[PDB]
Amino acid sequence: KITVWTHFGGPELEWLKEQARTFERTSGTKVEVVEVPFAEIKQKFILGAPQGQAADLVVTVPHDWVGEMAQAGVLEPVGKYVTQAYLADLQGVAVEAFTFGGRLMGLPAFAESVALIYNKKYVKEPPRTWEEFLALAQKLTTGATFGFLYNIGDPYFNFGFFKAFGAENVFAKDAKGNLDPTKLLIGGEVGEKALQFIKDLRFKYNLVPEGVDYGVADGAFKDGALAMILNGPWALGDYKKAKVDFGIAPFPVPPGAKNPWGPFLGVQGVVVNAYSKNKTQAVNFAKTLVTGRNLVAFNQAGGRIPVSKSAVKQLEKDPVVAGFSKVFPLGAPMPNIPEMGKVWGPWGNAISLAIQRPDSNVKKIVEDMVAEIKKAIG
Ligand SMILES: OC[C@H]1O[C@H](O[C@H]2[C@H](O)[C@@H](O)[C@@H](O[C@H]3[C@H](O)[C@@H](O)[C@@H](O)O[C@@H]3CO)O[C@@H]2CO)[C@H](O)[C@@H](O)[C@@H]1O
Repeated sequence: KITVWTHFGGPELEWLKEQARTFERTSGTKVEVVEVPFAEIKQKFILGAPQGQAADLVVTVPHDWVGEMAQAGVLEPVGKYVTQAYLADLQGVAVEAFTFGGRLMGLPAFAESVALIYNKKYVKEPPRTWEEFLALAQKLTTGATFGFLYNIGDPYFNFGFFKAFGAENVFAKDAKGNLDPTKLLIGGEVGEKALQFIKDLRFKYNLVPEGVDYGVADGAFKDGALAMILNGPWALGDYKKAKVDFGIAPFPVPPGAKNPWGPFLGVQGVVVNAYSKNKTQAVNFAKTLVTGRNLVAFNQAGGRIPVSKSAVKQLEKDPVVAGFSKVFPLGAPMPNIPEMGKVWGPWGNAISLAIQRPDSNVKKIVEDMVAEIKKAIG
């Protein structure tokens, strides 16, 4: 028996359960699928793995976790178990996302980003500009209906606004090619302007009130009470299941931003526990999940985009794939370095402080954020 930790729900989870059943018949090895909230998995795995207390595999982890997990020694290197043919068919950025210390540390499976997802019952065609979006979102907001909602306190969801206002990524690239964790790009003027726009989404434009977290916004879109959400393809399974007719579009560039809006690109991949007492079967099962056919099936059940070149071309005309193909080129991959784990907390703390009150000193909040991150890295 091998165990799988997953953050999947809905149709995505049902796919994973089916593949687990199928592997028990084309294997004889029992697969237990264990649900774990996304925000709890990394700590559970890093701390539990070396104690014999973590699952045999995680389907899936985001690539920003790779450096920290690899340094904790908890990831099985997977390059020795895979062919060049398999590797050649993978998109370069997906390979790079799961490469650390010059080694492939998981099997890259799906690509994702946030985007403007609009319910076509309220919005027939995507707003062409910020001003058109703003006017629409305010119009469609009333007593029980919302024009626009999103996980406003979340640093990942807000990165696109940080990019618009001038952050290429989280960290500057140094000397020739490698990120320097000592040089943040999300503080200073960029950070102050991003945080003011995010404040304005509540206190000026009156779009996103107090209390709105992932579940509030996601719940609202599924229910059909919400015109527009900023969310990613992980949410599409439940939107397809609730029969919402959605479109995918880039988010408008915030007013005052010198650069276009562009989100983080995330790669989800399967990782094997370096302390698995059943690596052979764990590895074989992982490999079953990332065949072209299974990657396509997962997209159809939900919506995350295959990192298989082959599988992607196959879905070239799928609406979800075509939609995200116009969004991904605007974005930047998350860093996968260990230090990324230190940034999210103070970054998200800064945003929550900014949006808590109208009178929040954005200048000092950003200064303190930068100070807290420098301290956590050193
Ligand atoms: O907020 C900081 C956080 O940002 C990044 O996490 C994001 C994920 O990469 C992204 O996939 C998405 O996560 C959703 C799962 O895919 C979905 O299956 C389900 O579990 O809900 C998740 C959202 O609640 O969004 C998160 C951001 O919240 C980054 O990878 C993390 O390391 C970082 O901590």
